[PDB]
Amino acid sequence: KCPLMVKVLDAVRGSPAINVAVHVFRKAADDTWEPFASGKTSESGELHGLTTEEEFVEGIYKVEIDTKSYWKALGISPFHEHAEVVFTANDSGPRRYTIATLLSPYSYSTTAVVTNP
Amino acid sequence: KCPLMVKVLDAVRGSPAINVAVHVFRKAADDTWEPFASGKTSESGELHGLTTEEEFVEGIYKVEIDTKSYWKALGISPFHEHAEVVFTANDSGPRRYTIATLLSPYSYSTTAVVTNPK
Ligand SMILES: N[C@@H](Cc1cc(I)c(Oc2cc(I)c(O)c(I)c2)c(I)c1)C(=O)O
Ligand SMILES: N[C@@H](Cc1cc(I)c(Oc2cc(I)c(O)c(I)c2)c(I)c1)C(=O)O
Repeated sequence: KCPLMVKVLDAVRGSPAINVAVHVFRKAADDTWEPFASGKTSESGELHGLTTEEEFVEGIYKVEIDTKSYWKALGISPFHEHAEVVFTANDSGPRRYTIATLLSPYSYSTTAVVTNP
Repeated sequence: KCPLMVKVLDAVRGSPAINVAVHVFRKAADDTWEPFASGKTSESGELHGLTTEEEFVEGIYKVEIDTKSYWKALGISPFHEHAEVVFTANDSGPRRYTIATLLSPYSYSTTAVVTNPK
């Protein structure tokens, strides 16, 4: 059981975006962002096992993807410092969240797939 | 003569996203986000006149678009709290920046168009 999954693709090369740093944060009571989990995407551009059902309670989360580092390593000058995804996790809706982001030097697209499957 | 322009479109209705709130921040000397400019998109889904060439110095800027309020006003409970765009501006001299964002309830796409003053 994996409640939160992250997927990153490269629109320049038509490949998974590998070894991309991802930091997850949870909004705290003082309105500040508290480190929650982190990792680097795998050979398939994915990051799993960030959290468990027990720890993933309702609240506001921020997913930060270090896109600038990724492009620099390819020798490409990017526009964005990073890509950020801020959302509320609600117990009402589906239980699994997939955050998928597509990267270009000057653009990114992000989508969420929320399922019970 | 307008160094920072914001354009927002609606992918569900195929139209400009009107009355969208936009807040711009600049990273301060102490690593905090200081208020820089704000406005609402017009009928054309555009926001102009946020700043001048003079005030828009080199720095790290954050454009925050209030997408949650936009969707809620339409009857939709969207996924994201807001759309945020963070970038370094003018570090090799003055440029003109257009930040364009396309909205759907569970997805958004953002692109930048950067040009060298005419
Ligand atoms: N191995 C993982 C990888 C994976 C997940 C998704 I979700 C996906 O689908 C999209 C579609 C679009 I359009 C995007 O911009 C993006 I990013 C992802 C793709 I490709 C691959 C898995 O299959 O388990
Ligand atoms: N008057 C301003 C307004 C304007 C800018 C852009 I840039 C643009 O083009 C796109 C293309 C895609 I694809 C998008 O998802 C989005 I949002 C905008 C359009 I139409 C209009 C100008 O022309 O200066």
